[PDB]
Amino acid sequence: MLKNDDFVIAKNQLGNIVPNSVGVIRAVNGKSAMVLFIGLNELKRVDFSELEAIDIYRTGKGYDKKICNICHILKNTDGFEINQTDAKGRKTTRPSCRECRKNIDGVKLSSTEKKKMDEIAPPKGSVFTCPICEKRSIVGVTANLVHDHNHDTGWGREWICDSCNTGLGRFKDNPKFLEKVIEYLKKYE
Amino acid sequence: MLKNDDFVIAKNQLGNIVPNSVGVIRAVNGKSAMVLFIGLNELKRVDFSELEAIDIYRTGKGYDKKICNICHILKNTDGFEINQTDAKGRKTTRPSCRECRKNIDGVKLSSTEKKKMDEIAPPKGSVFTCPICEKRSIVGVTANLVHDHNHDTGWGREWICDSCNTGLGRFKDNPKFLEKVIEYLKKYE
DNA sequence: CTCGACGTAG
DNA sequence: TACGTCGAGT
Ligand code: NA
Ligand code: NA
Ligand code: NA
Ligand SMILES: [Zn+2]
Ligand SMILES: [Zn+2]
Ligand SMILES: [Zn+2]
Ligand SMILES: [Zn+2]
Repeated sequence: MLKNDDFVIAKNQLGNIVPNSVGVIRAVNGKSAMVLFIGLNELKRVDFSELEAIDIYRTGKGYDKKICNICHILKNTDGFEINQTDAKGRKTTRPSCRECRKNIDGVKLSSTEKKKMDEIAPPKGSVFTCPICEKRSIVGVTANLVHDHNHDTGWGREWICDSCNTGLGRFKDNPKFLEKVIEYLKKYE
Repeated sequence: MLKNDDFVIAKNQLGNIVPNSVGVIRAVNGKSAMVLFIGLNELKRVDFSELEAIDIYRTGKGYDKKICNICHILKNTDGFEINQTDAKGRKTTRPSCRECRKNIDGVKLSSTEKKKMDEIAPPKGSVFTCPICEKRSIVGVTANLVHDHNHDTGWGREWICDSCNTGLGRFKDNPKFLEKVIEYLKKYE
Protein backbone atom coordinates (compact mmCIF):
# COMPACT_ATOMS: atom_id res chain seq x y z
CA MET A 1 0.00 0.00 0.00
CA LEU A 2 2.55 2.63 1.12
CA LYS A 3 5.52 3.04 -1.24
CA ASN A 4 8.95 4.53 -0.75
CA ASP A 5 8.83 8.31 -1.46
CA ASP A 6 5.14 8.58 -0.48
CA PHE A 7 4.13 11.29 2.00
CA VAL A 8 2.22 10.64 5.21
CA ILE A 9 1.14 12.32 8.39
CA ALA A 10 1.31 10.87 11.87
CA LYS A 11 -2.25 10.19 13.00
CA ASN A 12 -1.26 10.21 16.68
CA GLN A 13 1.74 10.93 18.92
CA LEU A 14 4.80 8.88 18.03
CA GLY A 15 7.35 9.58 20.77
CA ASN A 16 8.67 13.09 19.99
CA ILE A 17 6.52 13.35 16.86
CA VAL A 18 3.23 15.23 17.26
CA PRO A 19 0.10 14.44 15.26
CA ASN A 20 -0.05 15.85 11.71
CA SER A 21 3.74 15.83 11.36
CA VAL A 22 4.59 15.18 7.69
CA GLY A 23 7.00 12.39 6.86
CA VAL A 24 8.35 10.67 3.76
CA ILE A 25 8.54 6.86 3.52
CA ARG A 26 12.19 5.72 3.37
CA ALA A 27 11.81 1.96 3.68
CA VAL A 28 8.96 -0.55 3.79
CA ASN A 29 8.83 -3.71 5.95
CA GLY A 30 5.50 -5.57 5.68
CA LYS A 31 2.95 -3.23 7.26
CA SER A 32 5.57 -1.05 8.94
CA ALA A 33 7.53 1.80 7.35
CA MET A 34 10.69 3.70 8.16
CA VAL A 35 9.48 7.31 8.00
CA LEU A 36 11.64 10.46 7.92
CA PHE A 37 9.70 13.08 9.81
CA ILE A 38 10.96 16.19 8.09
CA GLY A 39 10.58 18.90 10.78
CA LEU A 40 12.68 17.11 13.38
CA ASN A 41 14.74 15.11 10.84
CA GLU A 42 13.89 11.96 12.80
CA LEU A 43 13.73 8.53 11.11
CA LYS A 44 11.28 6.26 12.94
CA ARG A 45 9.78 2.79 12.50
CA VAL A 46 5.99 3.22 12.35
CA ASP A 47 3.12 0.77 11.88
CA PHE A 48 0.98 1.52 8.79
CA SER A 49 -2.07 1.94 11.06
CA GLU A 50 -0.44 5.01 12.67
CA LEU A 51 0.01 6.79 9.27
CA GLU A 52 -2.32 8.56 6.84
CA ALA A 53 -1.27 9.15 3.20
CA ILE A 54 -1.49 12.73 1.99
CA ASP A 55 -1.40 14.43 -1.43
CA ILE A 56 1.23 17.17 -1.12
CA TYR A 57 -0.16 18.84 -4.27
CA ARG A 58 -3.53 19.42 -2.62
CA THR A 59 -1.96 21.48 0.15
CA GLY A 60 -0.93 25.14 0.25
CA LYS A 61 -2.30 27.98 -1.82
CA GLY A 62 -5.81 27.14 -3.02
CA TYR A 63 -6.42 24.52 -0.30
CA ASP A 64 -7.70 24.21 3.29
CA LYS A 65 -4.38 23.06 4.79
CA LYS A 66 -0.72 23.88 4.31
CA ILE A 67 2.56 22.21 5.32
CA CYS A 68 4.86 24.55 7.34
CA ASN A 69 8.38 24.91 5.87
CA ILE A 70 10.05 24.71 9.28
CA CYS A 71 8.13 22.25 11.45
CA HIS A 72 6.59 20.45 8.44
CA ILE A 73 3.32 19.90 10.28
CA LEU A 74 0.14 20.02 8.21
CA LYS A 75 -2.01 22.88 9.57
CA ASN A 76 -5.13 24.78 8.55
CA THR A 77 -4.56 27.80 6.26
CA ASP A 78 -5.45 30.16 9.12
CA GLY A 79 -2.36 28.84 11.01
CA PHE A 80 -0.28 30.99 8.60
CA GLU A 81 -0.25 34.79 8.30
CA ILE A 82 -1.43 36.49 5.09
CA ASN A 83 1.60 38.29 3.61
CA GLN A 84 1.12 39.20 -0.09
CA THR A 85 -1.25 39.15 -3.09
CA ASP A 86 -0.49 37.56 -6.49
CA ALA A 87 -1.33 38.93 -9.98
CA LYS A 88 -4.60 36.97 -9.91
CA GLY A 89 -5.68 38.71 -6.67
CA ARG A 90 -5.27 35.61 -4.46
CA LYS A 91 -3.71 35.92 -1.01
CA THR A 92 -0.38 34.35 -0.22
CA THR A 93 0.50 33.31 3.34
CA ARG A 94 4.01 33.07 4.81
CA PRO A 95 5.58 29.61 4.32
CA SER A 96 6.22 29.31 8.10
CA CYS A 97 3.28 28.89 10.50
CA ARG A 98 2.49 31.39 13.24
CA GLU A 99 4.18 29.20 15.88
CA CYS A 100 7.44 28.90 13.90
CA ARG A 101 7.36 32.66 13.11
CA LYS A 102 7.67 33.37 16.86
CA ASN A 103 11.22 32.02 16.77
CA ILE A 104 12.04 33.78 13.48
CA ASP A 105 10.67 37.13 14.73
CA GLY A 106 12.42 36.88 18.13
CA VAL A 107 12.52 40.03 20.25
CA LYS A 108 10.83 43.17 18.89
CA LEU A 109 12.58 46.53 18.69
CA SER A 110 12.09 48.16 22.11
CA SER A 111 10.20 51.46 22.39
CA THR A 112 13.27 53.37 23.69
CA GLU A 113 15.46 51.85 20.94
CA LYS A 114 12.88 52.85 18.32
CA LYS A 115 12.71 56.45 19.62
CA LYS A 116 16.51 56.54 19.57
CA MET A 117 16.66 55.42 15.93
CA ASP A 118 13.87 57.84 15.00
CA GLU A 119 15.91 60.80 16.29
CA ILE A 120 18.62 59.99 13.71
CA ALA A 121 16.33 58.92 10.85
CA PRO A 122 17.45 59.90 7.34
CA PRO A 123 14.99 62.57 6.21
CA LYS A 124 12.44 61.66 3.52
CA GLY A 125 13.75 62.99 0.21
CA SER A 126 17.37 63.08 1.37
CA VAL A 127 20.28 61.47 -0.44
CA PHE A 128 21.23 58.33 1.50
CA THR A 129 24.06 55.79 1.09
CA CYS A 130 23.23 52.39 2.54
CA PRO A 131 25.93 51.20 4.94
CA ILE A 132 25.70 47.60 3.70
CA CYS A 133 25.18 47.60 -0.07
CA GLU A 134 26.75 51.07 -0.52
CA LYS A 135 24.06 52.08 -3.03
CA ARG A 136 23.08 55.73 -3.12
CA SER A 137 19.36 56.54 -3.12
CA ILE A 138 16.75 59.24 -2.48
CA VAL A 139 14.91 58.26 0.71
CA GLY A 140 11.34 57.11 -0.02
CA VAL A 141 11.78 57.71 -3.77
CA THR A 142 14.54 55.42 -5.19
CA ALA A 143 14.81 53.19 -2.10
CA ASN A 144 12.77 52.64 1.03
CA LEU A 145 14.58 52.52 4.38
CA VAL A 146 13.89 50.59 7.57
CA HIS A 147 14.79 50.47 11.25
CA ASP A 148 16.92 47.32 11.43
CA HIS A 149 17.23 45.68 14.88
CA ASN A 150 18.80 42.67 16.58
CA HIS A 151 16.03 40.15 17.36
CA ASP A 152 18.07 38.46 20.13
CA THR A 153 18.37 41.65 22.21
CA GLY A 154 15.57 43.95 20.92
CA TRP A 155 18.13 46.71 20.31
CA GLY A 156 18.64 48.84 17.24
CA ARG A 157 21.27 48.36 14.58
CA GLU A 158 21.23 50.97 11.76
CA TRP A 159 19.02 52.55 9.15
CA ILE A 160 19.50 50.39 6.06
CA CYS A 161 17.63 49.83 2.78
CA ASP A 162 14.67 47.41 2.68
CA SER A 163 16.51 45.32 0.07
CA CYS A 164 19.43 44.70 2.47
CA ASN A 165 17.13 44.18 5.46
CA THR A 166 15.12 41.49 3.66
CA GLY A 167 18.44 39.94 2.57
CA LEU A 168 19.67 39.68 6.19
CA GLY A 169 16.51 37.72 7.01
CA ARG A 170 17.04 35.21 4.21
CA PHE A 171 20.26 34.27 6.05
CA LYS A 172 18.61 34.39 9.50
CA ASP A 173 20.59 37.51 10.54
CA ASN A 174 23.31 34.92 11.29
CA PRO A 175 26.99 35.26 10.30
CA LYS A 176 27.20 31.44 10.11
CA PHE A 177 25.04 31.47 6.97
CA LEU A 178 26.75 34.53 5.50
CA GLU A 179 30.06 32.69 5.80
CA LYS A 180 28.44 29.77 3.99
CA VAL A 181 27.38 32.17 1.22
CA ILE A 182 30.96 33.47 0.91
CA GLU A 183 32.52 30.03 0.58
CA TYR A 184 29.79 28.96 -1.87
CA LEU A 185 30.46 32.00 -4.10
CA LYS A 186 34.26 31.74 -3.82
CA LYS A 187 34.00 28.06 -4.79
CA TYR A 188 32.54 29.07 -8.20
CA GLU A 189 34.41 32.40 -8.65
CA MET B 1 14.13 80.01 -6.43
CA LEU B 2 16.44 77.01 -5.98
CA LYS B 3 17.21 76.13 -2.35
CA ASN B 4 19.65 73.71 -0.77
CA ASP B 5 18.17 70.18 -0.68
CA ASP B 6 15.97 70.82 -3.76
CA PHE B 7 16.19 68.40 -6.69
CA VAL B 8 16.96 69.27 -10.29
CA ILE B 9 17.64 67.65 -13.62
CA ALA B 10 20.43 68.59 -16.04
CA LYS B 11 18.79 70.45 -18.97
CA ASN B 12 21.73 69.69 -21.26
CA GLN B 13 24.92 67.64 -21.37
CA LEU B 14 27.25 68.92 -18.62
CA GLY B 15 30.66 67.35 -19.16
CA ASN B 16 30.15 63.71 -18.10
CA ILE B 17 26.55 64.34 -17.01
CA VAL B 18 23.83 63.47 -19.54
CA PRO B 19 20.56 65.36 -19.75
CA ASN B 20 17.82 64.31 -17.31
CA SER B 21 20.38 63.28 -14.69
CA VAL B 22 18.96 63.98 -11.23
CA GLY B 23 20.96 66.07 -8.78
CA VAL B 24 20.49 67.61 -5.37
CA ILE B 25 21.36 71.24 -4.66
CA ARG B 26 24.23 71.46 -2.16
CA ALA B 27 25.04 75.19 -2.26
CA VAL B 28 23.62 78.24 -4.01
CA ASN B 29 25.01 81.64 -5.01
CA GLY B 30 23.29 84.38 -7.08
CA LYS B 31 23.52 82.64 -10.47
CA SER B 32 24.58 79.04 -9.92
CA ALA B 33 24.28 75.98 -7.73
CA MET B 34 26.67 73.33 -6.55
CA VAL B 35 24.81 70.17 -7.59
CA LEU B 36 25.55 66.57 -6.56
CA PHE B 37 24.57 64.38 -9.49
CA ILE B 38 23.65 61.22 -7.69
CA GLY B 39 24.25 58.51 -10.31
CA LEU B 40 27.89 59.38 -10.97
CA ASN B 41 28.45 60.96 -7.52
CA GLU B 42 29.83 64.06 -9.26
CA LEU B 43 29.54 67.47 -7.63
CA LYS B 44 29.57 70.31 -10.16
CA ARG B 45 29.01 74.07 -10.29
CA VAL B 46 26.08 74.55 -12.66
CA ASP B 47 24.48 77.77 -13.86
CA PHE B 48 20.75 78.04 -12.93
CA SER B 49 19.94 78.30 -16.64
CA GLU B 50 21.17 74.70 -17.17
CA LEU B 51 19.03 73.23 -14.37
CA GLU B 52 15.32 72.45 -14.09
CA ALA B 53 13.54 71.84 -10.79
CA ILE B 54 11.89 68.43 -10.50
CA ASP B 55 9.18 67.17 -8.10
CA ILE B 56 10.65 63.82 -7.02
CA TYR B 57 7.36 62.77 -5.43
CA ARG B 58 5.64 62.80 -8.86
CA THR B 59 7.86 60.06 -10.23
CA GLY B 60 7.67 56.26 -10.09
CA LYS B 61 4.57 54.13 -9.49
CA GLY B 62 1.45 55.95 -10.73
CA TYR B 63 3.43 58.35 -12.96
CA ASP B 64 4.77 58.56 -16.54
CA LYS B 65 8.45 58.89 -15.52
CA LYS B 66 10.66 57.21 -12.95
CA ILE B 67 14.15 57.87 -11.52
CA CYS B 68 16.47 54.85 -11.84
CA ASN B 69 18.00 53.73 -8.52
CA ILE B 70 21.47 53.20 -10.06
CA CYS B 71 22.03 55.87 -12.71
CA HIS B 72 19.50 58.28 -11.15
CA ILE B 73 18.39 59.52 -14.57
CA LEU B 74 14.74 60.43 -15.06
CA LYS B 75 13.31 58.08 -17.75
CA ASN B 76 9.92 57.04 -19.12
CA THR B 77 8.13 54.29 -17.21
CA ASP B 78 8.57 51.98 -20.21
CA GLY B 79 12.36 52.22 -19.66
CA PHE B 80 11.88 49.86 -16.67
CA GLU B 81 10.76 46.23 -16.77
CA ILE B 82 7.38 45.24 -15.27
CA ASN B 83 8.13 42.82 -12.41
CA GLN B 84 5.20 42.49 -9.96
CA THR B 85 1.60 43.46 -9.15
CA ASP B 86 0.43 45.08 -5.90
CA ALA B 87 -2.76 44.39 -3.89
CA LYS B 88 -4.57 47.24 -5.73
CA GLY B 89 -3.73 45.50 -9.05
CA ARG B 90 -1.21 48.13 -10.16
CA LYS B 91 1.95 47.00 -11.90
CA THR B 92 5.32 47.55 -10.30
CA THR B 93 8.48 47.94 -12.35
CA ARG B 94 12.04 47.11 -11.27
CA PRO B 95 13.80 50.06 -9.62
CA SER B 96 16.72 49.83 -12.07
CA CYS B 97 16.25 50.81 -15.72
CA ARG B 98 16.78 48.35 -18.55
CA GLU B 99 20.25 49.78 -19.27
CA CYS B 100 21.41 49.42 -15.68
CA ARG B 101 19.92 45.92 -15.51
CA LYS B 102 22.37 44.74 -18.20
CA ASN B 103 25.25 45.05 -15.71
CA ILE B 104 23.24 43.43 -12.92
CA ASP B 105 22.09 40.48 -15.06
CA GLY B 106 25.54 39.92 -16.59
CA VAL B 107 26.06 36.67 -18.50
CA LYS B 108 23.20 34.15 -18.71
CA LEU B 109 23.50 30.48 -17.78
CA SER B 110 24.78 28.72 -20.88
CA SER B 111 22.76 25.99 -22.61
CA THR B 112 25.42 23.35 -21.88
CA GLU B 113 25.77 24.38 -18.22
CA LYS B 114 21.97 24.35 -17.87
CA LYS B 115 21.85 20.79 -19.24
CA LYS B 116 24.56 19.70 -16.74
CA MET B 117 22.43 21.12 -13.92
CA ASP B 118 19.23 19.49 -15.21
CA GLU B 119 20.94 16.08 -15.12
CA ILE B 120 21.21 16.34 -11.31
CA ALA B 121 18.01 18.29 -10.58
CA PRO B 122 16.20 17.37 -7.34
CA PRO B 123 12.88 15.67 -8.30
CA LYS B 124 9.67 17.63 -7.68
CA GLY B 125 8.20 16.32 -4.45
CA SER B 126 11.54 15.09 -3.04
CA VAL B 127 12.99 16.10 0.33
CA PHE B 128 15.77 18.65 -0.27
CA THR B 129 18.21 20.44 2.03
CA CYS B 130 19.44 23.79 0.71
CA PRO B 131 23.26 23.91 0.65
CA ILE B 132 23.29 27.54 1.80
CA CYS B 133 20.54 28.07 4.41
CA GLU B 134 20.45 24.38 5.44
CA LYS B 135 16.66 24.40 5.57
CA ARG B 136 14.85 21.19 4.67
CA SER B 137 11.94 21.36 2.20
CA ILE B 138 9.69 19.37 -0.09
CA VAL B 139 10.66 20.48 -3.63
CA GLY B 140 7.98 22.68 -5.18
CA VAL B 141 5.69 22.35 -2.13
CA THR B 142 7.47 23.92 0.88
CA ALA B 143 10.24 25.64 -1.06
CA ASN B 144 10.83 26.41 -4.73
CA LEU B 145 14.32 25.73 -6.13
CA VAL B 146 16.35 27.39 -8.87
CA HIS B 147 19.33 26.97 -11.13
CA ASP B 148 21.88 29.34 -9.64
CA HIS B 149 24.74 30.48 -11.91
CA ASN B 150 27.74 32.79 -11.94
CA HIS B 151 26.85 35.84 -14.05
CA ASP B 152 30.48 36.79 -14.78
CA THR B 153 31.24 33.43 -16.45
CA GLY B 154 27.80 32.00 -17.35
CA TRP B 155 28.72 28.77 -15.57
CA GLY B 156 26.41 26.86 -13.27
CA ARG B 157 26.69 26.84 -9.49
CA GLU B 158 24.23 24.64 -7.50
CA TRP B 159 20.53 23.97 -6.99
CA ILE B 160 19.50 26.28 -4.16
CA CYS B 161 16.22 27.61 -2.76
CA ASP B 162 14.68 30.73 -4.34
CA SER B 163 14.91 32.53 -0.96
CA CYS B 164 18.72 32.11 -0.90
CA ASN B 165 19.09 32.90 -4.61
CA THR B 166 17.23 36.19 -4.19
CA GLY B 167 19.34 36.92 -1.11
CA LEU B 168 22.58 36.54 -3.12
CA GLY B 169 21.29 39.14 -5.56
CA ARG B 170 20.62 41.70 -2.83
CA PHE B 171 24.36 41.54 -2.11
CA LYS B 172 25.32 41.55 -5.80
CA ASP B 173 26.57 37.91 -5.65
CA ASN B 174 29.73 39.56 -4.25
CA PRO B 175 31.75 38.38 -1.20
CA LYS B 176 32.73 42.03 -0.53
CA PHE B 177 29.17 42.91 0.50
CA LEU B 178 28.69 39.63 2.34
CA GLU B 179 31.77 40.46 4.45
CA LYS B 180 30.23 43.86 5.14
CA VAL B 181 27.04 42.13 6.30
CA ILE B 182 29.13 39.97 8.66
CA GLU B 183 30.98 42.93 10.21
CA TYR B 184 27.71 44.86 10.57
CA LEU B 185 25.96 41.99 12.40
CA LYS B 186 28.97 41.33 14.68
CA LYS B 187 29.08 45.02 15.67
CA TYR B 188 25.57 44.64 17.22
CA GLU B 189 25.95 41.01 18.42
C1' DC C 1 -3.67 44.24 6.41
C1' DT C 2 -0.05 46.27 3.24
C1' DC C 3 5.02 46.88 0.87
C1' DG C 4 9.29 46.55 -2.82
C1' DA C 5 13.02 43.74 -4.29
C1' DC C 6 15.65 39.93 -5.77
C1' DG C 7 16.92 36.13 -9.79
C1' DT C 8 14.89 33.30 -11.08
C1' DA C 9 10.41 30.38 -14.13
C1' DG C 10 8.43 30.33 -18.48
C1' DT D 1 4.66 38.39 -18.51
C1' DA D 2 4.95 35.99 -13.62
C1' DC D 3 6.62 33.91 -8.93
C1' DG D 4 7.49 33.50 -3.41
C1' DT D 5 10.02 35.41 0.34
C1' DC D 6 12.02 38.47 3.55
C1' DG D 7 11.47 42.16 7.79
C1' DA D 8 9.56 45.50 7.67
C1' DG D 9 5.51 49.85 7.59
C1' DT D 10 0.68 50.69 8.26
NA1 NA E 1 16.17 43.44 10.28
NA1 NA F 1 3.36 61.27 -5.22
NA1 NA G 1 21.60 33.36 -8.81
ZN1 LIG H 1 5.69 25.57 11.74
ZN1 LIG I 1 21.35 48.38 1.21
ZN1 LIG J 1 19.63 53.27 -14.82
ZN1 LIG K 1 18.34 28.22 0.93
